[PDB]
This record gives sequence, structure tokens and C-alpha cells, in this order.
Amino acid sequence: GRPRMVDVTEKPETFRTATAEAFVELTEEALSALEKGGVGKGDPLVVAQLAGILAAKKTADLIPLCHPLPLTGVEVRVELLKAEKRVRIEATVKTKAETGVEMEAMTACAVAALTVYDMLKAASKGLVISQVRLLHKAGGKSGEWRR
Amino acid sequence: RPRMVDVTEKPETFRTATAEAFVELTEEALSALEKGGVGKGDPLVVAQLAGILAAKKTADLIPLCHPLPLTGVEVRVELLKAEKRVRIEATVKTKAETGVEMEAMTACAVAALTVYDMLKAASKGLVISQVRLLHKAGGKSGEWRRE
Amino acid sequence: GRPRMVDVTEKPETFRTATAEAFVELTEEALSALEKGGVGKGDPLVVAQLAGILAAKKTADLIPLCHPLPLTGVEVRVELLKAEKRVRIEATVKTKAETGVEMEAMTACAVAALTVYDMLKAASKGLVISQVRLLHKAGGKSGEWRREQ
Amino acid sequence: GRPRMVDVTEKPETFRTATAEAFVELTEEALSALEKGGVGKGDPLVVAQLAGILAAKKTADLIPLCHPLPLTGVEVRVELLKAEKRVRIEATVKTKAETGVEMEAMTACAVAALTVYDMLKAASKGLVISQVRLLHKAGGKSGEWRRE
Amino acid sequence: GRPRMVDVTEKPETFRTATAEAFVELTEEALSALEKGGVGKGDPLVVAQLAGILAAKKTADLIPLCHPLPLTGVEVRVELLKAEKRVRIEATVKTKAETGVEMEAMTACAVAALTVYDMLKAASKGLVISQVRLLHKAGGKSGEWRR
Amino acid sequence: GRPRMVDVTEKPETFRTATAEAFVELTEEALSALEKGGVGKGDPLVVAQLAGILAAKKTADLIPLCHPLPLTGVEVRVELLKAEKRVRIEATVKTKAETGVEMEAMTACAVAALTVYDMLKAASKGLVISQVRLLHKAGGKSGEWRR
Repeated sequence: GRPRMVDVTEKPETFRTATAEAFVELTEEALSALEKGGVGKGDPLVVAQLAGILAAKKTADLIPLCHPLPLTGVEVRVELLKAEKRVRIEATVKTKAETGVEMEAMTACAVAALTVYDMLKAASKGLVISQVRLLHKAGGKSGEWRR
Repeated sequence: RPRMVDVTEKPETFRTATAEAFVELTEEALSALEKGGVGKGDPLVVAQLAGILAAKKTADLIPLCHPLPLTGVEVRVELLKAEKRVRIEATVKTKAETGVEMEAMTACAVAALTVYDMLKAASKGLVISQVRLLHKAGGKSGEWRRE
Repeated sequence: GRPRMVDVTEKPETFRTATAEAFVELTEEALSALEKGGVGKGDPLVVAQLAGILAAKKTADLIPLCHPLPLTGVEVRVELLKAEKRVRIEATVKTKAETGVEMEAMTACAVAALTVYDMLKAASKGLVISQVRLLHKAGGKSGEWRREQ
Repeated sequence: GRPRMVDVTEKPETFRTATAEAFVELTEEALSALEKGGVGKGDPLVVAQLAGILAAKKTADLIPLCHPLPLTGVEVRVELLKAEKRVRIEATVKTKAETGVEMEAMTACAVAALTVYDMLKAASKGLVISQVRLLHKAGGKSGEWRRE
Repeated sequence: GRPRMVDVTEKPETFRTATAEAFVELTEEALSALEKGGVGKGDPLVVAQLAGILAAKKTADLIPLCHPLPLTGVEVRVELLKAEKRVRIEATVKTKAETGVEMEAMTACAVAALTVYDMLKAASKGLVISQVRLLHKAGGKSGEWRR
Repeated sequence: GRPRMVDVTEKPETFRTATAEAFVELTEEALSALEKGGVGKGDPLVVAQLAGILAAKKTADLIPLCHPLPLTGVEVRVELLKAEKRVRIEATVKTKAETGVEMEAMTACAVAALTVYDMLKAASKGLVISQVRLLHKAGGKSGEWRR
């Protein structure tokens, strides 16, 4: 039960990929502010998308036992789903290492979601970040996985 | 256009914020948790500390967030066994020109992400169901609580 | 003669401001790619403007003897001066402290410029970052200062 | 279009190198202070040189879409060109990756220059970082490049 | 005398390992406080052990000429030696690279010790961190080494 | 008994100061290498001294429960005691806040010491950071403290 950064020293470096998603449920006030460009702090979706990419890179700094690794690819999508009154975020991270990047993809989505909140909380402090979850991951002995 | 809202001429006042997050556990993840984890250490203990650390790293993660001196940070991570859910709570305090809702939210989100990291070996399908604000005080808008 | 973070403990906290600017000189290819939305990595000016804001906050981490302090405001402007084949960056940082924020303003402009470079170098490695300089500052004993060139 | 960290996952790893330079224009006051050891904060060049090395390592944290990667070599040189009233900085960075290290070299020079400014601004607030530019780079598919 | 990182691009890639230790000598007051769970800030040994792992990962940021390296393994142990009135910290870091990880091991122990101090200084500000030293290292031109 | 950033919200901002020291025990081969400028990585003391100043600023990022504070002053001294075959390091940190800066001073000394080690590690891997201890602190309710 003692914390440790699992010893992965003898494992081979293989191509890893991970995809996660997250949602931000909007209020009428927030949705209205969004379609108008935000609350004066700038474009919520634009800032949040970049925050996601930055977050993927800062993952090892935020998750204690997470292994530091060279990321080879980061894609982040932040879109407004009007009819549903919520923002959907998706992130796919890739690398060539001995451990997966599910943490990088999950963190990217979570931070992108927190940034959406920060960019809109002036309109409504009740916004909720919901369903941060993994959708896909490949590489590693356990192979392919998809929700 | 993005910007760190100018709060230079706002008075410093006591501010507090409380948020929460949940992590949906699978049967396998609960089993592992009850047995001490998957081998990386106690999930809840590492997650609780990650949350405090995250509160301090908020301005670095949220683009337009103001860097401020925190005066207090509390984080609680508890397993709700029957519900197969981990509940995370965080309260942040300060005396500044801007609120600490982002610090509280970020603390809960990162603690949730860490719970994921500490158990994903048992189940990749773990879900961070939600992250939301519960209360905030201080500032112009005064008191706010979730209904 | 040895390095030190100047002691300003007994100095009164006051409203401070600093404004700086920087330029990135473009090649015709760079300008062309820029006008077309970038080189495939995204909008150069949008990413650079955000990078500048983040840079301001990380200033104490990059400049050894810089004092860590709470910034209360950060504005960054990144714009294309087509006719001049130049990208101009401007940044104004503010705080309430015992020391000025000239470094934050300068760093914000420098990093924004480096990001513009990063966002267009695939088109031209020759892009040049030029004239990173202070334009104005106020607050503190020295009082107000402005570049009159 | 949309910002992204270019996917280089399937690109062969190769030796990578990049060299850049930067200059800081000095006033008579700043130069005079530099020669006497600084303004009281310490040796401007010594502190800036170290800042540059540290900045090369922090590059991925400063440039949004930059690829994080281990660096195997970092060299930074800070020299005073007295008669010209200029401080020159040069940095060379090396590694083995799927992308170049042009940014690390550029950033190392820029931050070193910013530090020179910090170490001397007490003497003159008008000091200018005139230029920051690449001089050389090798590695990858496009081979070598050198400034004119 | 010009500070210059060592170019290791020209060096053999091998498995590297380093082990270091450090001690925190306790006053009766601190020992007493430690045996009761701390001074009200939390379990000193638990927080310090995690701090050690986090520090290992931040080594390149703290030591000027240290090379950024992906770490494949980090183990940290912080134990109370009651009879001797002191806490012993040990850390072992592993990787596959062109340079050793002696600094990561040393830094892990030093920051864990500093954290033990932070968690108990409320009881005694006179606590002393002593003997941060290397115990073993293998890989590299100099071959295996043991204190 | 869980970890927490002690609430200091109601405490006034006051002038705070703290001074600490550390020593690095030098072997014969390390003392000579030092006197001639080092082992090829540059001046051990010059690099270590600046490393100490930087470390003071990064203290909140290294010590989990440490409060992020604005620093108003940092002095670091690295000196060789030829007669004792020892390197003495001293650091003083100052600020105006609701909590002390003893951790900043201790950390500056510890990292400076680690850097002296890094800068001479080539000559002798057996060098030891003998001690790291607080010498003085003032400000706060408990008043002045002297070792």
C-alpha cells in the first residue's frame, strides 16, 4: 500500500494512444453568454481547447505517481452542442513509451472542462462538469480497449 | 480576446469556495481499492494530497486565472462503498481581489483524476461523474450555495 | 557582487503597471502561410496571444532574481502588420506590490513572439524576433516612465 | 485551423540539433554598470547564462504546442561585445527525437536576454533585446539549414 | 568556470539506478508529536514519502545542469527509528538513459526530509536534516558503486 | 489526522524572516577539484548559490502543505571552509504574509547543497550533505527564535 512509481524499466517502448471525453452542462444564462462570445474574458471554447493541450503536457506534474514521458501527439476538440445545452470535449494523446497515456487524455479533458467553467462562471456558478471518461486506448499488453 | 481580468483596484476581502467531485467505481475497482489498490499505493491517500497540490497549481492550469496567496486548503476523499463511488470535497480560502472557486474545482478534479490513475489498472472504465461548486462566499456577489 | 533577490520587504505595496512590445519579422512564405491560417498547427496569433498571458504568470520561474508576486491584470495584443511584414505584440501587466512588473510585461512579449516563431517556422526557419522593449511603467518611487524614441 | 501538437508518433527518431543567438543593446549607463559588476544584483552575464540553460529545459512549458522531450545537450554562451555596446547570447541544444529543437535554442537565448535586462534595467529601463534568431539546425527529413 | 551541461548525445544508453538516504533527527517533542499522528497538519511520514517521489520527477527543474530524463522507476521509504530518535528516508530511482540518476535519488531524499521538517516544525524548529548521501549506483562509465 | 494546508486566513500580514544553513562534506579529490574550478561543469559554488535562490521560489511546489507566498527578499551564501574540508551554505528568505518562510530558507540551503554535490559528483560520489538546519526566524505570534 506504499505509493510508488511502478518500475517499468524493463518494458519495451511501444506506440500508445488514448482518447477521453468530458462534458460541461450549461444553464440558459451560460449558453446565452457563450453564443455571444463569452463574458468578456474571451472565447470560452478557444481558451479551453488550448488549456487542454497544455494540461496533457502538465499531467505528470499533476498526477503524483504518473510517469513523465515524451508526448508525440495531442489533439483537443471543444464544441458546443446547442440542442443539448452542453459543451463536449474530446482529447486524443499519443506517445512512444513503456506506459499508457490515458492519464494525459483524461487530464486534457478535465482541465479543458475546468477552463470552460472559468470562462463562463461569471454567468453561472452552477455549471457542472460531467462524465470525464475514457473512450479508447491502444498499446500495452492489455491491447485495445474501447468504451 | 483572452485576458486576465484587471482586479488591481478591487479590495482584498475574505473569500472561500467549496466544490465536490465523484468517481464512479466498477466492482473490480472497488475490490482492488478494498485490498489496498493495484500496487501503486493507497488510492484515496495519494488522491487527497494531489488535490491540495492541485489547488496551488490552479493559476498555472487555468489560463486566465489570477495567481493568489492561498490561506487555507482542505480536501476530503471518501469511499462510499455501497454506492461504489468515491466522493471528493475541497474548500479553499484566501484574502484577495478575486474568488477561489477555480482552486476548489481544480482540487476536486485533480483528486478525482488521481483516484483514476491509482485504480485504472483494474478498470479503464472508471468515470469522473461530475465536478461542481457547492458554496462560495466573499466578494461583491456575496454568498452562493447550490440548490 | 553575488546574485540576490533585492530586499523590498519594508517597501509599501502600490499599484504598478508596465507595458512592453516585441516584433516578429516575416518572410513572404511566413506571411503567406499566416494569412492562410498557419502551417497546420493552428492560428499563430491566437496561440501566441494566449502563450503571452501564461508567460507573464511564469515570469518569476524564468528570471532568477525576479520577485514572485500576484499579478492583478494581464492584457496581450498580437497583430499582423501586413504592409510591414511584421507581427506586433504588446502586453500590459499590473499588480499591487513592492516591486515593478517590467519583467512580466517583457517576458509576456518575448514568449508570445517565440510562439509566433514556433507556429510558422515550418514555413520559414529564418523568422526573426526583434525589438523586445519596454514602452511604459508606473508606480513605485521612480514614478512614471515612457519610451519617446 | 485548430491548435494541435503535431502527431510525430510514427516518425523515425534521429539526432537533432539547433543553434540560435540573441542580442541585448546597451546604453552607456548599462555598460558602465556591467563592467563594474552590475547594479547590485550580481554579475549580469553569469546569471543570464544560467537562466538560458534552465530556460532550454522549460521550453515545452512555455511554448503551447511544443513537443516535450529529453535534452541530451545544452550549451549557452553569454558574451559582452564592449565596443558595440551589445551582449550576445548563443545556445546550442541537442537530443534524439522525432521533432526538432529549434524552440529550445530560441527560448534559451530569449530568456537569457530577458535576464540580462533584469540584471541591468535598474541602470536603464530602455534596454532593448534587438533580435533572437536561428543560426543552424539539423536532423529529421529536411536535413540541415543555416542562416545566410 | 562557465556553467555547461554535459553533452551526453554521444553516450551509451544503459540501465541506470541510484539509491540515496537522508535522516531527520528528532527532539522528544517532535518524536512525541510524530507518534500521535503529527502536529495537526497530517501524518508526517506519509506526506514526506509522497513528496520524495514528486521531487524525483522535478529534479531537472531544481538542479541547473541536470539532464531531463524519463524516469522508469521511483521507490521512496520514510521510516521512524524510534530508539534512535530519527526518521530515515531512502530512495531508489531507475531509468534507461545516457546519464545517471544519482541526483534524482539525492533530491528525492532531501525533499522528503524537508517535508518531514515542515510536518513537525510546529513542535520543534530545531529539527535537523542530516546525512543526505548516496548509498549505491550502477550503470555509467564508472561502473557500479556502493558506499 | 489527514493532510491540510493550515488555515491562516485570520492572521495579519507581517514582516517575516528566516535563516538556515547546510554543509557539504568534501573528500580530498573534491576539495582539489573545487579549488581549480570544478570537474568541467563550471564553478560549483556559483551555480549552487543561484540554485539556492531559485529553490526558495519553488518551495511551495516542493513541500506539499507549504503556503504559496510572495517573497520580498532572498540571500544565499556558498563558501568553502578550507580548514574543515567543508562547504558552508546559508540562506535568508523574507516576506510580508500570514505565515513564516522557514521552509523557503531550509529548501534554498538543501538545493544549493544538492547542486554543490551535482557539480562535484564526478570527482567523488561519496560527498555528503551533513546537515540542513534553521538558525533564526522572526515574525508571527511566537516571535523570534534563535538556534
